[PDB]
Amino acid sequence: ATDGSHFDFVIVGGGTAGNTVAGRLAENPNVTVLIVEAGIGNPEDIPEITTPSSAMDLRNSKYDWAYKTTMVRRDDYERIEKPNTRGKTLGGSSSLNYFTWVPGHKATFDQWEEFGGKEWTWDPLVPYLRKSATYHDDPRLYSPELEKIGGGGPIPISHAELIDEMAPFRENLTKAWKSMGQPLIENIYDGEMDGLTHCCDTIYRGQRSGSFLFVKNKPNITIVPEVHSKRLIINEADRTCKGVTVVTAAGNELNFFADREVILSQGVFETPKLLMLSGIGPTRELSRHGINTIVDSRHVGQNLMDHPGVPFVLRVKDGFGMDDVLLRHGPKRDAVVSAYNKNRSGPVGSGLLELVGFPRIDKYLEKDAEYRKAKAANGGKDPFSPLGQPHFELDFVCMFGTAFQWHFPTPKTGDHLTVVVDLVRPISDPGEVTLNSADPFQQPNINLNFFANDLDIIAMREGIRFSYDLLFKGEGFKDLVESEYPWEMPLDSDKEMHRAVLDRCQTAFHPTGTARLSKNIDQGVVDPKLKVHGIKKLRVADASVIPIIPDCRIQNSVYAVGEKCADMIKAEHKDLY
Amino acid sequence: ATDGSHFDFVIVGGGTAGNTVAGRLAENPNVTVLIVEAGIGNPEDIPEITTPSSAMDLRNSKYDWAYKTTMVRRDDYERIEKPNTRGKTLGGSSSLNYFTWVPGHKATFDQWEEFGGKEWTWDPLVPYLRKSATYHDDPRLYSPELEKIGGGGPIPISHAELIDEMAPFRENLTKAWKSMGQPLIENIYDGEMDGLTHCCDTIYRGQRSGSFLFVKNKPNITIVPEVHSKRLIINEADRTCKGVTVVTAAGNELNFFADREVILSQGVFETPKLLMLSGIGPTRELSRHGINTIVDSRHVGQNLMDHPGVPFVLRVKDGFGMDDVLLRHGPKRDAVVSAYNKNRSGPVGSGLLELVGFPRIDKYLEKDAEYRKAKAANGGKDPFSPLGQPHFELDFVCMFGTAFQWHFPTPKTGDHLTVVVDLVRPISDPGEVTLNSADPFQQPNINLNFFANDLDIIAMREGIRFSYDLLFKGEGFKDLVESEYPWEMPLDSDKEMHRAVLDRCQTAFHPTGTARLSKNIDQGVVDPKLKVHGIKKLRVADASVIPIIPDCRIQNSVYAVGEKCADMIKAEHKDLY
Ligand SMILES: Cc1cc2nc3c(=O)[nH]c(=O)nc-3n(C[C@H](O)[C@H](O)[C@H](O)COP(=O)(O)OP(=O)(O)OC[C@H]3O[C@@H](n4cnc5c(N)ncnc54)[C@H](O)[C@@H]3O)c2cc1C=O
Ligand SMILES: Cc1cc2nc3c(=O)[nH]c(=O)nc-3n(C[C@H](O)[C@H](O)[C@H](O)COP(=O)(O)OP(=O)(O)OC[C@H]3O[C@@H](n4cnc5c(N)ncnc54)[C@H](O)[C@@H]3O)c2cc1C=O
Repeated sequence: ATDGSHFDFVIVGGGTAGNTVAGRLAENPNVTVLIVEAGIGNPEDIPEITTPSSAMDLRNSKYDWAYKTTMVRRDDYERIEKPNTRGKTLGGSSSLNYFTWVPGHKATFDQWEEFGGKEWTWDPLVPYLRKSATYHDDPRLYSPELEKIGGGGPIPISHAELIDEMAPFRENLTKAWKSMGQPLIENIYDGEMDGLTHCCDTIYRGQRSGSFLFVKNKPNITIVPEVHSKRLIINEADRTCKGVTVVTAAGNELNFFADREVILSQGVFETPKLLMLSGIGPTRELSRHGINTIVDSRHVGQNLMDHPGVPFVLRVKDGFGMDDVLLRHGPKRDAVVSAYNKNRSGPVGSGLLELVGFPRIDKYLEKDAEYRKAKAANGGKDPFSPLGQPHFELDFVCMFGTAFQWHFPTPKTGDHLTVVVDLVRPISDPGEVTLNSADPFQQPNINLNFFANDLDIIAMREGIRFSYDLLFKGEGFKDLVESEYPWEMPLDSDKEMHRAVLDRCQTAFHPTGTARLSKNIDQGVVDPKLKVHGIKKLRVADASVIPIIPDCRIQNSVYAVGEKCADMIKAEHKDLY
Repeated sequence: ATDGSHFDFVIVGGGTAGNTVAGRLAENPNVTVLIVEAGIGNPEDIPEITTPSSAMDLRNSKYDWAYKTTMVRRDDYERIEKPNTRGKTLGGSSSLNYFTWVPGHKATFDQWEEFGGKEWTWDPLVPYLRKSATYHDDPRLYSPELEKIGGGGPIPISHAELIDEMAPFRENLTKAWKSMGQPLIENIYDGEMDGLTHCCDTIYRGQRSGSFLFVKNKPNITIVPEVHSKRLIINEADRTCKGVTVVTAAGNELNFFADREVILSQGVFETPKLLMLSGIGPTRELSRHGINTIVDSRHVGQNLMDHPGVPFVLRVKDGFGMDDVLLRHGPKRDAVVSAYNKNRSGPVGSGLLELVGFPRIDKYLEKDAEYRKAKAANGGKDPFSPLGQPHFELDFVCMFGTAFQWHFPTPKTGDHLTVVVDLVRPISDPGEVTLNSADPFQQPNINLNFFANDLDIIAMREGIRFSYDLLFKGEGFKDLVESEYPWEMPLDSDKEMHRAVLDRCQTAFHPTGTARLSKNIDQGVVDPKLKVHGIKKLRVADASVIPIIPDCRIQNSVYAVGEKCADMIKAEHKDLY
C-alpha cells in the first residue's frame, strides 16, 4: 500500500474480531477496507497453523507474541511467566488457539446489561454468537436441532471429528461422569450448560478455521501484514480519529487514513497499549511516560480479567491417550502424518479435546468452613455463580499437553491424559495492563492477578478434587489410571493444595476487559456502540471490550463482538449499507 | 531505651557485621554502643535458631524477611521468587544461615585493591578473616596447622562434627572425587582452594555460632530489638550523620543519636534502601519517589552481585543420607531428638554439609564451541577465573534439602543427596536494588540478574555435568545412586539444559555489592575506611560493602569486613582507644 492512502474503514490488528469486522464491512464490494497487522499475511500457507494437532507447538514460535506476564501477585506469592501466548499473524489468536467453540451461560451475558444495556444481553446476542459459523455434522452423530448453531458464516465448525482409537477413552469418561451423578448434555448453545458435552470446534475436515477466512478473495480489502502500529492518528480539535501510523519491516513510518471509521482490534493486551500511546487512558499513567492526555479514560488497560487454570496430567493405560501416535517419533506417527498429507484425514487433524465438562461443585465447596462463611456473608448466594452458571470448564485433553505443563518435561514413555481445570467464574479482582514506556515495540506490562481472593484458591482446589474423584473413582475410568505426573497432587492437605494451586496454575488463555463496553467513561472505555468514549470515528472490536468474562473458552463471544460491531457500523453508514 | 538518647556509636541493624562492629567497639567498657534491630533480641532462646539441623526450617518463619526477588531477567526468561531468605533477628542472617566458614581465593581478594587499595588485599585481610573465630578440633582429626584459622574471637568454629552414620557416604564421595583425578585439600585458608575439603562451620558442640555472641554480657551495649528503621538523621549543612530514626512495635517514632559515628549494617538489601530513604543515592531514583537528594551517589543499590546455584537431588541407597533420621517422623528421629535435648549430642546438631568441593572445569568448558570462542576473544584468558580460582563450590548435603528445592515437594520415602552446584565466579553483570516507594516498611525491589550472560549458563550446565560424572561414574559412589529426583537432568541436550538451568536455579544466598567499597563516589558508595562518600560520621559495615564476591559461601568475608571496620574506627578515635 502507498503511504498516506485513504480507505473507508481501517482495521488495526487483523485478528479474531479484526478480520470479522473487516470481512463484514467488505460485503459491499464498493466499500474500501484496510487491515494493518504485525504478523504474516499468508497463514493458510503455514502447515503448523492449518494443522490442528500442531496448535500447542505454536507456543514460542514465530507466530507467538510470547509476552511476559505476571500470573499471580499476592503478598504470599508472585510468579511471572513467558510465554503468555497470543497470535502474531493474520487471524491473530484464532490462528494458534485450541479450537473449542462454546458461547457461555445466558445468565452471565444477561448481566452485560449493566454495561451495554439491553442489546448486550443473551437473546439479542444469540444471532451474533452464531453468525460467523457454518455448522457441519457429516457423520450425522448429533441432534439435527444443533444445526442452529451455524448461521452461515465463513468459519466452518463441527463437533470434534472423533478419533477412532479414543472411543474406549470417551466411553469410560462418559461412564465415570454419569457414575458421579452428573448430567450429560449436548445442547450448550441456548444459555444452559450443566454437564459433560461433546464439544464443537473451529476445525473442519482436519483444517483449522481461522478468522483469516473472513478476509480473503475480497479485492476491496487491502491487507498490509508485517507492520507494527506506532500510534492512532487523533485530531484534538475535532476530537476525531483520523487513521493510524505504522512501521514497516524496513523501518519506515506510514500513515493510513480512514474516511469513515477506525476499528481498533489489537486484542486485550495491545489495544489498551495503543490507546494509551495515542493519548487515551489514565492521565497519571500517560504523564508518567511523557504522553499527552487527549482523553482521561481511567478504565483503559484496567479490568483485565482472565480464567486461571490448574492443569494436571495422569499417566493412563496404553491406548487411552494419543502420545504414542502424535507426540513420539516412529512408524505410528509416520503413518498418520502420511495419511494427513495425502487427504487431511486421521488424528493429525485432531484438536485432541473431544469431551468437555461444565459442572458445579456446590457440595465440595460446602465442605469448606471458609466458603460456607463467605456464602453466608453474601446473604446465602454462591459467590462464584449465584445465577446457576457452571463453576468449571473441565477439558479432558487426550494426550500430554505441553501447552498446559509449563514447568514439567514431556514424559518419555506412556500415554497420558491432560485435565485442564479451568475456574470459569472466579471472583478475584481484575488485573491490569500498563505501559512500560512510550516505545511501541515494547510489550505492555501485564498482571492477571489470579487468585487475589482466597475463595478462588478454595474453589480451584475443590475442582481438582472433583476431577480426581471422577477419574480415580468413576466407573470405567478408574481402571485406566496408572499414575500422576510428575508427582502426587497433595489433595490430603489444604495447606499444600494452597501452594500447589498458586505454583501450578496458568492462564487458561482467555484474557478480556481492558477497554470494556460501558454506558459512560466513568464505567468503561467504549459505549454500547463500541465507540471510544471521548473520540469520534474510533471503535474497538476485540476481547478487551468484554465486560464480564464468559463461563468457558471465549473465542465464540469474541467473534460475536466483531459481528455485532460490524452490524452497528453498517446501521450508522446508511449511504453505504 | 529513652527517646532522643545519645550513644558514642549507633549500629543500625544487629546482623552479622553489625554485631561484630558493635561488640568490638564495646571492648572499651566505657564506650556506649546502641544497636537497633528489626527482629527479636533473644535468638539464643529459640531452639530453631540454636539447633543447626533446623536451619532450613527457618525459611518462611518469623525470623525471615522472606523478600520477593527477581532471580533472572533475560529477554527469553524471567522468574521472581519468594522467599529470598534473610535473617530478621539479632544476628541477622548469621542466625539462619547454613554454617559453612570459608574465606575464598587470594587472587580474588587481591583484586579488591582496585576498590580499596592495598589494605583491602589478601595478606592484610587474613587476620580480619580469622579474628572473629575461635577454632576447635576436639576429636583431633585435622592438621594442627589449621588452628591458625581461629584468632580467638567469640564465634566458635570447627570442622563439621561428623555424623557417624554418614562415614560410608563420606568415604565413597572421597573415592569418587579422587577417581575423577581431582585433589583432596584441607588447607583452604591461605588463598588456595583447589579440591574436595572437610569444611569448617559456625557450629560447636551442636550449637549455632551467631553474631549475637559478640554483643551479650556487655552492659555498655544497649540493645533495642523490634524496631524498624525509618531514616538516617542527616544534617545537610554539616553534611553529617547525626543518628537514626526508628519505629516501635506500638508505632512510635524514636530518634537515637551517635556522638561519634553511625554504622549502617542493615545488609545488602536494606542498607542501600535506608541510604536512599535518607537522601543518599541516585538522584533520579530519589526524585521519582519524592525524596530530596542530599548526595547524588550513583552506585547506591547498584552492583548487586550474588552466586547463582542449580541444586539437584539424587535418591541414594538406604543409609547414605539422613532423611530417615532427621526429616521423617518416627522412633529414629525421636531417638536423636531425645539425645540432643539432654546433652546436645547427635545428628540433630549437624549442619548436614561435611564435604565441599572447589573444582575447576576447564576441560568441560573447552568442549563448548561458544566458551572456546569467548576465551579466545578474551585474549586466551579464562573469562570466569583467569587467576586460577575455582569455578564452583559443590556442596554435598547429605539429605533432601527444602532450602534448595523451591518448587519440588519433599519426597515421602528414601534417603537423598542434595548437590548444590554453586557458580562461584560468574561473569554476568550485577543486578540492582531499587526503591518501590518511600515507605520504610516496604521491601526494596530486588533483581539478581542471574545468567544475564550466556557463558554463565554454559558453565552452570558444565558444572552439573561434572557433578553427574563424579557421582554416577565415580569409584564407590557410583554404586550408591538409585535415581534422580524429581525427573532426569537433560544433560543430553544443550537446548534443554539451557531451560533447566534458568528454570531450576536459585540464589546460593550470597548477595553483595550494593554500597561497595571504592576510591571515590564515581566508583562506589563508601571509601576505603568504609565511610559513606559525601557524609561524615557514617560508615557501612556489611555485605553491601564487598566489591568482588568471594569464591565461596561468604559469611567469613562479612565478619572480616566488620572486624576491619571496627579496627579502622578505633584508629580514628584515639581518645577512646
Ligand atoms: C494459546 C491460546 C489458546 C486459546 N484457546 C481457545 C480455544 O480453545 N477456544 C476459545 O474459544 N478461545 C481460546 N483462545 C482465545 C481466542 O483464541 C481469541 O482469539 C481471543 O480470545 C480473542 O481474539 P482478539 O480479536 O480479541 O485478539 P487477537 O489476538 O485474535 O487479534 C489481535 C491482532 O492484532 C495484532 N496486533 C497486536 N498488536 C499489534 C501491533 N502493535 N501492531 C500491529 N498489529 C498488532 C495481532 O498480531 C493480532 O493479529 C485461545 C487463545 C490462545 C492464545 O492467544
Ligand atoms: C539462607 C541463608 C543461608 C546462607 N548460608 C551461608 C553459609 O552457609 N555460610 C556462608 O558463609 N554464608 C551463608 N549465608 C550468608 C551469611 O549468612 C551472612 O550473614 C550474609 O552473607 C551477610 O550478613 P550482613 O551483616 O551483611 O547482613 P545481615 O542480614 O546478617 O544483617 C542485617 C541486619 O539488619 C536488620 N535490618 C535490616 N533492615 C532493617 C530495618 N529496616 N530496620 C531495622 N533492622 C533492619 C536485619 O534484621 C538484620 O539483623 C547465608 C545466608 C542466608 C540467608 O540470608
